[PDB]
Amino acid sequence: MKRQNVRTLALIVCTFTYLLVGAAVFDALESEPELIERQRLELRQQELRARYNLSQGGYEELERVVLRLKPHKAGVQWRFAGSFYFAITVITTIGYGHAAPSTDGGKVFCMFYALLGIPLTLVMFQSLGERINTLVRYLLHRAKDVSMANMVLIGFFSCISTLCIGAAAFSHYEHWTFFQAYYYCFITLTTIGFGDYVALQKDQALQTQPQYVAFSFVYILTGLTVIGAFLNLVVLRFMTMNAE
Amino acid sequence: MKRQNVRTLALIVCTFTYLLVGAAVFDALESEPELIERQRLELRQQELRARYNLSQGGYEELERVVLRLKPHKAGVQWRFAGSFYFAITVITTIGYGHAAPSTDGGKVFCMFYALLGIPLTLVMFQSLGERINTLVRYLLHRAKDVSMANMVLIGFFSCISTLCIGAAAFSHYEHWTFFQAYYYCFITLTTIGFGDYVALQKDQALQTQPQYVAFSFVYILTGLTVIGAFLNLVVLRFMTMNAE
Ligand SMILES: CC(C)CCC[C@@H](C)[C@H]1CC[C@H]2[C@@H]3CC=C4C[C@@H](OC(=O)CCC(=O)O)CC[C@]4(C)[C@H]3CC[C@]12C
Ligand SMILES: CC(C)CCC[C@@H](C)[C@H]1CC[C@H]2[C@@H]3CC=C4C[C@@H](OC(=O)CCC(=O)O)CC[C@]4(C)[C@H]3CC[C@]12C
Ligand SMILES: CC(C)CCC[C@@H](C)[C@H]1CC[C@H]2[C@@H]3CC=C4C[C@@H](OC(=O)CCC(=O)O)CC[C@]4(C)[C@H]3CC[C@]12C
Ligand SMILES: CC(C)CCC[C@@H](C)[C@H]1CC[C@H]2[C@@H]3CC=C4C[C@@H](OC(=O)CCC(=O)O)CC[C@]4(C)[C@H]3CC[C@]12C
Ligand SMILES: [K+]
Ligand SMILES: [K+]
Ligand SMILES: [K+]
Repeated sequence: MKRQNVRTLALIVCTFTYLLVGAAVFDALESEPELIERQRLELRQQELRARYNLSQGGYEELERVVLRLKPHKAGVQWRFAGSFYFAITVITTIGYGHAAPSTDGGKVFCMFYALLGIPLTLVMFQSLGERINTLVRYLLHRAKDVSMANMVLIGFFSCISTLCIGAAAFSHYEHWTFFQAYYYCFITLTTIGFGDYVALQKDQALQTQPQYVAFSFVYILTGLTVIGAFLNLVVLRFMTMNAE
Repeated sequence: MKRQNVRTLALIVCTFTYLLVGAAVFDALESEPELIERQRLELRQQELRARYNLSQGGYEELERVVLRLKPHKAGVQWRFAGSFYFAITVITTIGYGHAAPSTDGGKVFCMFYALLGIPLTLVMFQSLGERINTLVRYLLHRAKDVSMANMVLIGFFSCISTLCIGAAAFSHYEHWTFFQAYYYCFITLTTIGFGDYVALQKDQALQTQPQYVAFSFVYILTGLTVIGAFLNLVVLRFMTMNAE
């Protein structure tokens, strides 16, 4: 049929238009502040290097050392709590990359672990999302017909709710501002996970605050379920339509 | 029906067993080398600090400067080529996070850009994956019936092929070893994207090698399509089954 091919080319051309707009806007927003801050740091580098009479080779070596110690500033991060947090970020595909396997054996196992883990996790969050959509239909009917205008509204406000209570929690535990914590929540639950903000890294929380570690694992696995129950409603309505 | 609830609880219990096994294996693999390397770097820190008679406060300030210059070692990364690469890593949800929005305005726009972009990209890769699955069915029939034992085999070897030719390309352009380039390919195309290995960062490639930038964008968007056409075959067979 022609319809599927027209829809495919409409989606490809739309996606490349969306990328060219995104690239233009991010460049217009960020490429000047980047140059300003780079000039400022290139100045402060020479200021401190002169202030401590540091040889260029010595600065190069100190840079290499600091850039290798950058992750170990988190304290120990490979331990059972932190290995569970890593496994979460692998199979959910968040992948912050603050912890990443250092040995070749850890890399090979990480590859097989993701290989079997990601399908299984997609099938879990699909099944559980469809269960909670059915529950929402049932309870909304008991409160009365039900229509997409109600289901999508309840899904949308359930997402906005889980973002707000995530930002409220993390801006209290991590002392980020509310906007920073809300950004971290959004970037985690879409599974983008840049890793510029990462929870559990301060104050040895991975071995010191089991209640907060538990909260963060439950929040990640719950918010991903609510987002999955929203994509299950709003996107799988359209994606499988080629099979029609 | 009971079946959907039994399947949901079987998937939840399976996922938590899979996490507890993953956490145990990663801890057993990595938590000793971490402590060894941390001891080695804590030694080398004091060695160089003494070798350059560096005050502890001066070391703290040099550490702060180096840790802020760490990304700007990539040269300019917010420019049109690098903003297109960023937009790719946002809407595909790879999110390496080597570039991440520095201003609050770039963060707000990044949030709305992901919000509209990720559904659209899932629907694109679904539609295009189902088209190439239909093409594989058609051509395999022309080469003759067709069965899942053939379709899944061809999908699997198409994935292994795109990983091998990705590793072969990147281990040549980036001078990573083959295993490192294969790891980077696998971690990109599953969209985990830790960001410990990232392409295009060396030698100002973003403004110096348009042919290699083009290759990398085409490889990312093609390999994601082939992986999408594989999940479309092997997982959407099972995920929607709750709707049965
Ligand atoms: C998560 C919330 C906040 C946003 C959700 C957005 C998506 C549900 C939208 C964004 C872009 C939309 C797509 C944009 C373009 C098209 C092509 C359109 O097909 C045609 O125009 C051709 C039809 C034919 O030839 O038969 C079908 C709907 C579809 C897939 C849309 C389906 C719904 C999408 C994925
Ligand atoms: C969503 C429903 C159906 C289940 C919810 C289960 C959670 C309440 C469980 C699942 C995994 C558990 C975690 C698994 C491992 C750990 C590590 C454990 O030890 C440490 O954090 C100290 C460091 C170390 O032990 O090496 C503390 C409890 C904690 C966070 C657990 C807290 C409770 C969690 C989050
Ligand atoms: C990408 C390649 C290399 C690996 C693909 C793996 C998946 C296709 C597998 C991994 C785990 C599997 C799931 C493991 C357990 C179950 C529960 C099973 O349901 C029951 O056991 C209960 C049935 C009922 O109560 O009716 C249905 C299949 C399912 C979803 C499986 C579907 C197929 C999955 C997702
Ligand atoms: C998959 C099929 C259907 C379409 C394939 C399209 C590609 C061949 C296009 C899409 C976007 C293009 C890129 C968009 C932007 C740029 C930046 C441009 O400029 C630079 O890299 C220099 C830096 C600067 O311009 O600021 C060089 C070409 C390049 C990599 C383009 C190369 C060709 C690309 C990858
Ligand atoms: K990611
Ligand atoms: K990352
Ligand atoms: K992802």
